[PDB]
Amino acid sequence: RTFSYTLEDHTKQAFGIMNELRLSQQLCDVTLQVKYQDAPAAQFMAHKVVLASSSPVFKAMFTNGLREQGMEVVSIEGIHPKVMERLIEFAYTASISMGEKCVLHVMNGAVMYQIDSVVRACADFLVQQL
Repeated sequence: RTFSYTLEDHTKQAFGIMNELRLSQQLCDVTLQVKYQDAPAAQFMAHKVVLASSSPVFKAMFTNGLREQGMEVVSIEGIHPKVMERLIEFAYTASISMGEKCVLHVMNGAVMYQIDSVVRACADFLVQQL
């Protein structure tokens, strides 16, 4: 006779640890350098495999069948640092939070990164405001 087991909380617990490693800057292999209009420059370190798991655009950007030695710097354009921050957090935690009046900027960043679940959620909000 065979024998299976599934831990239902596993992926949640594991993303908990991945987020701690991001915040401690351990095992990170990408730095996103975000410059937007005249807002001050910001950097966010991350794990390519986690970004790729949440965004088809990151996935295509990092999958070039001939990956670098370690730490890639990526220049990002036309998205505000706070918006990037919240999308990175979403990728690592499955949750996003914003004031009523950032929701459009967030949707703008989410479309650009093809993070479809948050595009949908923000679209729902905006329509309810009518």
